Amino acid sequence: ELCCLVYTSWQIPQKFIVDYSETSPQCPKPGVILLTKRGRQICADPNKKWVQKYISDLKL
Amino acid sequence: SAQVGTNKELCCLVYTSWQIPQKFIVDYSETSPQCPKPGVILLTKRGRQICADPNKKWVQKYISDLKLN
Repeated sequence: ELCCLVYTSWQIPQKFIVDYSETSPQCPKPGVILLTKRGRQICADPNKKWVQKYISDLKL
Repeated sequence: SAQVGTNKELCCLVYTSWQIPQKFIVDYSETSPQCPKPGVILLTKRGRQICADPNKKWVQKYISDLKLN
């Protein structure tokens, strides 16, 4: 059910991101949800290199 | 609004089940064109949201009464 419609243009500083979630493949759009230290859940574009770079390291 | 850019924040997934008393609504806003179903977000004075179906007569009436004054 949970999906992204608008992606953030804010390249959230990596150390302000505590985790991320991927959205269902049934969503019309692909999306990852970034969770910030302030507890916001912010949709971001997985086709964006900066988002991909954060995910690659956030896994470590 | 913990959520930013998601359907749950930009769409009406479930309308109010009942007609709201008119005194509560002072404004409204549109939902995303990407939403699977129609919806308008009605706004209370406290800045709080109630999702509603634009196809309802009372919804159109409420909005019209606000705009025409």
